[PDB]
Amino acid sequence: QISVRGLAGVENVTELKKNFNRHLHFTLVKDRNVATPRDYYFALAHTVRDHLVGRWIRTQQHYYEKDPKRIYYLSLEFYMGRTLQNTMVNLALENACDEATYQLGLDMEELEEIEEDAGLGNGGLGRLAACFLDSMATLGLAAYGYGIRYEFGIFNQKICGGWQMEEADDWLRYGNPWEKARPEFTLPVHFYGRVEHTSQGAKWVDTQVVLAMPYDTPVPGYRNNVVNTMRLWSAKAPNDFNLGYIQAVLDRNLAENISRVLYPNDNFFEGKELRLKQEYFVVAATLQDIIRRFKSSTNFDAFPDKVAIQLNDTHPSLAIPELMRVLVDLERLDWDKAWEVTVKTCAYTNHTVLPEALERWPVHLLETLLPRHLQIIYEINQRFLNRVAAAFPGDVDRLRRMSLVEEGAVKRINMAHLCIAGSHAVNGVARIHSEILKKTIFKDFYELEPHKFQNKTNGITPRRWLVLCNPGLAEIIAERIGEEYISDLDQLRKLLSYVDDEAFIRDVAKVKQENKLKFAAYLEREYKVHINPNSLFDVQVKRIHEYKRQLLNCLHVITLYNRIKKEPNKFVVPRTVMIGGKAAPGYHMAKMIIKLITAIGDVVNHDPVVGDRLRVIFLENYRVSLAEKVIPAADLSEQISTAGTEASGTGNMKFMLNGALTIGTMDGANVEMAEEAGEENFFIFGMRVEDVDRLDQRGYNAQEYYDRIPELRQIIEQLSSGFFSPKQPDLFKDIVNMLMHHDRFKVFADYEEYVKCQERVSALYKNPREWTRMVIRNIATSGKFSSDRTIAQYAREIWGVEPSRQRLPA
Amino acid sequence: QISVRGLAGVENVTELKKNFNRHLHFTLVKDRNVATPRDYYFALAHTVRDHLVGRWIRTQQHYYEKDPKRIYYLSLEFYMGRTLQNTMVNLALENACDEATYQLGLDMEELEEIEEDAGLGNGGLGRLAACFLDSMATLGLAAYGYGIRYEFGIFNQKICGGWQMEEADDWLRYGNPWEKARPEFTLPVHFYGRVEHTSQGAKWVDTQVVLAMPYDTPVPGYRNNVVNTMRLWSAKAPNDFNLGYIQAVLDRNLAENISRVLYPNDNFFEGKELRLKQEYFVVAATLQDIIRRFKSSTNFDAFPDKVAIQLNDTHPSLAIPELMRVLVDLERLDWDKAWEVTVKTCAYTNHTVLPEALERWPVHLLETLLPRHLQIIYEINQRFLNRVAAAFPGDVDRLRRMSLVEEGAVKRINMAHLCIAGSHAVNGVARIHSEILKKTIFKDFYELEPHKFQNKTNGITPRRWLVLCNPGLAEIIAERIGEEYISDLDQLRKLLSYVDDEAFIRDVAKVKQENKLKFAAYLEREYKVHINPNSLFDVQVKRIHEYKRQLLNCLHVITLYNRIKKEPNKFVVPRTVMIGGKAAPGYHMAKMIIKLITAIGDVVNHDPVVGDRLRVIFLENYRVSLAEKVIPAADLSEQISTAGTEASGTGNMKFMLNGALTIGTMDGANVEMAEEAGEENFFIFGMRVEDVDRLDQRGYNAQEYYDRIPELRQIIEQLSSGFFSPKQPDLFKDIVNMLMHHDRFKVFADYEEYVKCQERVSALYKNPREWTRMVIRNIATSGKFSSDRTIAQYAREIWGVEPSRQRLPA
Ligand SMILES: O=C(N[C@@H]1O[C@H](CO)[C@@H](O)[C@H](O)[C@H]1O)c1cccc(-c2ccc(F)cc2)c1
Ligand SMILES: O=C(N[C@@H]1O[C@H](CO)[C@@H](O)[C@H](O)[C@H]1O)c1cccc(-c2ccc(F)cc2)c1
Ligand SMILES: *Cc1c(COP(=O)(O)O)cnc(C)c1O
Ligand SMILES: *Cc1c(COP(=O)(O)O)cnc(C)c1O
Repeated sequence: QISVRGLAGVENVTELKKNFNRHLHFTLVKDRNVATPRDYYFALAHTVRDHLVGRWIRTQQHYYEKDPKRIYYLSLEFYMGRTLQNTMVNLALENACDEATYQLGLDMEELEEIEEDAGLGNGGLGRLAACFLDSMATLGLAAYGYGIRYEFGIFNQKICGGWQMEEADDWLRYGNPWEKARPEFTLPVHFYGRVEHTSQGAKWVDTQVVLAMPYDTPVPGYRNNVVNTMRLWSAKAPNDFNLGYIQAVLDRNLAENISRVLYPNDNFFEGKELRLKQEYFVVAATLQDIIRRFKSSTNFDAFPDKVAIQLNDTHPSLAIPELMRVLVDLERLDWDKAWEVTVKTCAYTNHTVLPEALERWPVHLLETLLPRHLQIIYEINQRFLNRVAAAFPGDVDRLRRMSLVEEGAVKRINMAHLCIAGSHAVNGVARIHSEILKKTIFKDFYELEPHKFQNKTNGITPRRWLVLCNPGLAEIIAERIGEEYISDLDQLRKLLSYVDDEAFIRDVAKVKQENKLKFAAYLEREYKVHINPNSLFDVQVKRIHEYKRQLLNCLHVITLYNRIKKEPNKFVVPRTVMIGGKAAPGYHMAKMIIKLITAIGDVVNHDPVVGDRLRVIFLENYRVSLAEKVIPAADLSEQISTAGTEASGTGNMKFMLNGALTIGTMDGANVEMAEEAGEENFFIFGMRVEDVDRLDQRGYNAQEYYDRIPELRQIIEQLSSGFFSPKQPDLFKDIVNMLMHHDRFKVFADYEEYVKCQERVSALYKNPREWTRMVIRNIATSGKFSSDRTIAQYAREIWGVEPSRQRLPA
Repeated sequence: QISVRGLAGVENVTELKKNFNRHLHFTLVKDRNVATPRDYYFALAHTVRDHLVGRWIRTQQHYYEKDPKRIYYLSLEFYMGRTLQNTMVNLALENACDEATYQLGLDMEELEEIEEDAGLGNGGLGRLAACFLDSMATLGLAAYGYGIRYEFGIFNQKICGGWQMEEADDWLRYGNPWEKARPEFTLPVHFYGRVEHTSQGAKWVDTQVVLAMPYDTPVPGYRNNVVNTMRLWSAKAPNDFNLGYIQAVLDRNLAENISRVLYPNDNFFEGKELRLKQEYFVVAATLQDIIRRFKSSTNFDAFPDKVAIQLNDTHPSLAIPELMRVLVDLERLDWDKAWEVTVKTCAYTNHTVLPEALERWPVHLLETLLPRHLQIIYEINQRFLNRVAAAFPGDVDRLRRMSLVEEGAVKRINMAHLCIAGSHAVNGVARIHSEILKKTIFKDFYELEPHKFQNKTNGITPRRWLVLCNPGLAEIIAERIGEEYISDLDQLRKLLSYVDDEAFIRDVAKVKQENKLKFAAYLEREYKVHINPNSLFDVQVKRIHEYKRQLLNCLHVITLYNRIKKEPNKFVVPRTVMIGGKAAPGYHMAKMIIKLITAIGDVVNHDPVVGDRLRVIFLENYRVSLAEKVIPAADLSEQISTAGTEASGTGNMKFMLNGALTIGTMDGANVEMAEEAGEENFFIFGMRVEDVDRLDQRGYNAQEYYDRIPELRQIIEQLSSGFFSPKQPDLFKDIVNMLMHHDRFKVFADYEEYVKCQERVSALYKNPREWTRMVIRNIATSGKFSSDRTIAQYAREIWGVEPSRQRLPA
C-alpha cells in the first residue's frame, strides 16, 4: 500500500500464506471452520516469529566469534507493549503480511488488536528500557536486557462510578508466542542464612534456594538483521522445597511469588520485603549468567573490557555488593582488585529527585534477608568515608550526609549513595536534571568525583513512535526526504525547507485530521462516547501524580466552562480535553484526581449551553498500545509539571514527533525541545526552577492566589460547595484542603500564566496554516530526541563501545 | 529392524529428518552445535506430534457429522506414562523414526528415556483409565477422558538410609509437547454461596467462581487413524478475584491450588476439603462441556441416547446431583424426568471392598461447600428410601443400612450408595469381586435392583504392555501367527500348537534372557548394584499396602536366607528378589515395610556365605516407565493378596502377557487367569475367600502359627532382637506387634503353604524346557485380559454402542 511498510513480493506473500496455514493446522490444531480471530492472530504471530529465528541464532553466534564487549541493561521494568507490528516493521514484512492476510480474507489490523501488551512497567522508566533495547539492536551493540518475567504486569484500570478499579493483568492467559523458555539455563538464588568466618574468608550458609528460570524474547534491530535478547527470570521452587506432603507442595507458591506481580507504585518507595526479594533475584541470576558468559571466551582484570552493567535507577543497586561477593567470597580476589573491577563495570542512571522515590532499605531487612551484602555494604561505606575524610579533613557534617548508612530510629542504606560510590559514571536523563543532581542532591559526591557525573538526555525510538503508530506521517515525510531518517532522525531537519510548501502543509494537516477521525471512531466503537473531530485535541497522558499537575489542567477546564456559562453566545475554539493515566493503588490523592476529572466530565459533557464546544474525556486503561493511538491524534501535548520535578519526560518527545504542539513548563527535556524548535514554536509558561526556589525561601502561601484571582476563587468555591458532586457535597474537601494548605507543587502559582498561555494556543488554532507551519518546525527539530542518539552517547561516553549501522548477513 | 515396528520407507525417513531439523531450528531455536539430548527429544516429539494432528481434526470432525453416542470416562486419575513411543507404535512410525534419528547420528532409545512420565495416578485405578483410553480409541468409540491436569503428579520416591523420601513430581518443568491448551473453552465452577427458594424454584447464589481451563491431549487408536481426546481441567482465578492490591494478586494461588497436586493416598479415604473441591471441579466443568456438545447436535429425553457417563469409583459421584441440579434448577425439567435422564446416563465402577477406601463425606463439609447438592442428595435419599420401604415393608433395619445418609457423631453421605441409586449399571472389576459386591457390601441394593449389578473383568492394552515394552516377544509371536493379535489378543491361543516346537521354546527363553541382561545392565548404569542374570527374577511391583502382603514376601526371603545359613553347602535355585512400590506419605506401616525390605537387603546382599545365590533389591520410584522395563525381565509374578482384598489387579495380567509365571492366591483376576491357563500352569496357594471367613468366625490367633512353625518363630525372634537393625534393636517392634496382635490380612495363615509353593517354583525353574512350556501356556491364554475385550463389554452391556475395527481415512 505505502512505501515505508516494505515490498510485498509474489514469492514472500505466497510463503507467508503457506506458513500461516501450516501454523493454523500443526501449531494451533484448528481448521478454517472453527478458527476465531484469536487463532488467526496466533498463526500470524508464529509466521512472523519464524522470520526472527535464523537472525537470532546467527546474531548470538556472531557475538560468540567476534567476542565484543557486552552491555547488560539491568531493569525491574520493560514496558514492551505489543511485539507483532514492531517485528513486522523491523523485518520490513508489514506490506507482505498485510497482502498475505488480505488474500486469506483477514484484516491484519483487527488481528494486531488481539495481542495483549507486555505491560512489565509503570511508565517512563520501563518504557525507556524498551526504547533503549530497540535502539541497542538498531545500533549493532551486543546488548542483553535483564529483568523479571512478572506473571501479572501493570493492573488493567476500569473506571466504576468515576473511580479507578484495579484488575489483574493476566497477559499470559492465552500464551506468549514471542518468548522461549530456557529451563536448561536455570540458576540458584540464595536468601536468608547467616555468615561464617573461616581461615578461607567469609561463607554464606543455611540459605533458602529459589531457582531463576530464564525466558528469552527476541529484540530485532531496524532492517539490519540484528536480533538481541531480552532475558527475563521467573521464580521456581526446588523439588525438595519444604520436603505434611500436600501443604509442602502448596507452600511452593511462597517461593514463586517473587516473579508474580509488578509493583505499581510509580515514583514512590515502599520498603516491602517482597520488593527487595525481586531486586536481589534479578541481580543474583543476571550476574551468574554474565560471569558464565565471560568465562566462555581465571583473570578478572579484563572483566571491565568485556562487561558493561547499566543500572536502571537503584532497583538493581545490589549488583555492586553482589559482584563484590562473587569476586571476593567465591573467586578469592583481594578487596581492592575486586572493587577496581566492580567500579569500572557498573554505571548508574538516576530517574528522579523526588525524595519519596529514593530507595532507603531498613538495615533489619537486609540483615535478615542478605546478611553478607549488609557486611559488604558496611565495608564499602567505611573505605568510602576514609576517602571523604582525606579529601575534606574535619568536615564531619559531609561524612554524615555522604554515608551509605543513615542514622534515625531505623538505620537505612541509601541505595543512591551505594550506586555513586560503586559506579564509574552517574547520569541524569535531561540537561536540567543532570545539573540539579550536581547542584543539590549529589552536590557532595560531585565535589569528591566530578569526573563521574554526566548527562544522557532521554529519547524515544522512531520505529514504534512514528513508523509504527503514524504510518501516514512517516510516508509523507518519506515522499520528500527518503526513508534514511527512520534510523537517523537528525535528517528530519531537511523538512524546514518545506515549511512554506502549500502541498506539504496540506499533507501534514490531512494526516492529523485522518488520525483524529480514526481515534474519534475508536472512542465510539470501544467506549460508546461522541467527540467533535474538528475540535482541538488537548491531551495529557502519563501516570497520575501531584507533580505532573493534572489538577492544573482540571483548573483550566473548569475556567473554560465558567467563561462559556458567563458569555454563552461568544465564540470559543472548540476543544476535546483528554486526560488519562493510572494511579498507584494506595495513592489516595491520585485516585481523587481521577474522580474529579470524571466529575468535571459529568457536569461539562451534559451542559446543553456548552454543546460540542467543550468535552472532557477520561481515557481508560492508558498503556503503550493506547499511547500508539491517542498521540498521533493530539494537537496539544500537556507537559505542565512544576519546574524541577519531571527528571526528563518522554511522552513530551513522542507528541513532538507526531505533529502536536506543546504547552509546558521549563522542566526536564521540555527545555531542550524548546531550545531545538526555538521558544517561539513552543507554548512555554510558568515558574522556572529559580522562581520555585524564591517561593520556597519566603514560603508558598496559596491563600494569596485565592485572594487575588477571582476566577480561581470561583473554582475553589465550586469544588467546596459540591457544584461537581451534588450527592456528596464534601467529596473533594481533601483536594481543596491540599491546594489551600499542603500543595508541594504550587498549582495556584502557575494558574494565571497557564490560562493566558492556553488563550494563545486557542488563538493560533484559529489560523490552521500557521498552526501547521509551527507543527512542521517541531517535527523537523525532534531529531535529537531519538533514543539512537541517546544510546550512541551511552555507548561512546560510558560503555566504551562504537555503535555500528552495518547489516549482518540474512 | 523388526517387522511389528512398521516400514521405514525412503520417503518417510527423508520427511521425518527434514521436519526434525525444522523443529530443532524454528520450534526449539537451537542449531546442532548447542543442542542437548533434551532438545533432540523435543524435536522428535514435535515431529511425531505433527503426524497426529491431521487425524485428530478429522476424527473430531467425523464425530460432529455422524453424531454417534458419546462415552465420557470421568476419573480423578490417568496414569498415562510416556507418550512418544506409544504414539510411534499406534501410527506405525517406530522403524521410520528409528532409521531417521540413526541417520542424524542419534539413538532414539536414549531420547525416549528423557521424557517424564505423565504420573497423574497412584496405581491400578489410574492405569486402568489409561489402558481404557487406548482401547476406546482402538475400538473406534467416540470417547472423551475427563480429568484434572495436576501440576504435580505422584511424588518421586527416593530411598535415604533405606527410608522413602517424597519429592515433588515437577513433570511440566520443561513443557508438555503433547497437550494443547484451549483457553477459549474455559468454564466457571461455583463453590460455597447459599440457596434461595423463589417462585421460579431454587437458586444457588453468592458463590465463589473458579475457572476451569481445558488441556487436550491426543489418544491415538492402534493403526486405525482414530485420535480421541483426553481433556484435563486446570484451575485459574477470575481477573476480579479478591479485587491491598499485591496480596489480592498473590491470593489467586488459593483458587489455583485445586489443580495443583494429586492426592497420593491409594486405597485409603481422607475427608479433606481440598479433595472434595477437586472432585466437584472436574464434575462441574465436565458436565457443562458435555451439555454444550449435546446442544450443538431443547429436549433431554434423547440425552441418554447421546451421552454415556462412566464414573471411575465414587471420586466423580457428584456428577449425579450436578446433572440433577443443571436439569432441575437451570433447564426447568421436573424432578422425575430429570432423574430418569440421570439414571440412564450414569454408570458406576467399584474398585475396592476395603471399608477404609469408601468415600463418606461429612455433611458439614457438603453444607458449607455445595449447599444445593446436599439438598438434592437428601431429596434423592428420601425418594430412594420410599422405594425400599415399599419393596420390603417393615424392614426398618434395611432402611438404615441402605440410607445415603449415615448417622453417628458426624453424619456422612455414603457416595457408593449415591452411585448405586443414581446409576443404571454398577460393575466390579473381576468375577470374584463382582460376586462379593452382591453377597456382602451391596447385598441390600442387589436385592432391590438385581438388574443393575454386572461384572467387567479388568484388562491391559497389549499395545503398551507387549508391542511397546517387549518388542522381541511381539516379533517371535508375529513370526508364527502374524500381527492381527495386537488388536485381537484371543489369537494368542494359536500359540498352544507351538508348545512342543523346539525353535519356539528356544526363542521364548532367549527373549526372556535378553530382557534380563538388558534390565540387569539398567540396574548397574542408573543405581550402581550387581545382580546375577542367571538367577530367577522374583518380582513384586505394586503400591505398598498391608493387604498386598509384601511382608509375606519378606517372610519367604528371610526363610531362604535362614535355610542357606543352616546348610551353606546345599544347592538352591539362585534368585533375585525385586520388591518395589510407593507408600502413601502418611501410611506409617507402609513406610516401615519399605525400611524392612532395605534392612533385609543390607544383611542378605553382604553375607559372603550367601554369594550370588540370593539378592534382595528394593526398586526405587516404581512408575509406569519402570514397569515397562522390569515386567519383561520377570520370571515370577508375586500376586499374594489376602483372598477377597485385591478387587482385580492388573500387574498380574501384564506379567502373564510378558512370559513370567505367577505365584498367587485365589483373589481378583488371579482366579480367571488360572481358569484360562489351567490351575496346573499356575502357582496357586493359600486360603480361598471361604477359608478367610471361617478364620474370622472363630477368631484369627496369630500366636498359634508362631507356636507351631519353628521356622516362623525364628524370623519373629530375628525381627524382635534386632538381627536386621543392629543400631536400633527395636526398630521393627511395630511390625512384629501388628503381625502377632492386629494383622487384618492373616500373613501367618498363608506362610506354610506360600513357602511350600515357592519350593515348587524353584523345582520347575531347575527344568528350563518345562518352565518355558508352562510360560508358553500362560502367554497363549492371556487373550481374555486385553482391555479391548473389557471395553467391548462396557460398550455392548452398559453404554449401548457397537465397537468398530474399521480404519478412518488418513
Ligand atoms: O519512572 C520514574 N522516573 C521517570 O523516568 C523517566 C525516564 O528517565 C523520566 O522521563 C521521568 O521524568 C521520570 O519521572 C521512576 C523513578 C524512580 C523510581 C520509580 C519506581 C519506583 C517504584 C516502583 F515500584 C516503580 C518505579 C520510577
Ligand atoms: O486403585 C484402587 N483400586 C484398584 O483398582 C484396580 C483397577 O480396577 C484393581 O485392579 C485393584 O484390584 C484395586 O485395588 C482404588 C480404589 C478406591 C479408591 C482409590 C483411591 C483413593 C484415594 C486416592 F487419593 C486415590 C485413589 C483407589
Ligand atoms: C511514554 C510513556 C510514558 C511516559 O510518559 P511521561 O509523559 O514522560 O510520563 C508512560 N506511559 C506510557 C504508556 C508511555 O508510552
Ligand atoms: C499396572 C500398574 C499398577 C497396578 O498394579 P497391581 O499389581 O494391580 O497393583 C500400579 N502401578 C503401575 C506403575 C502399573 O503399571
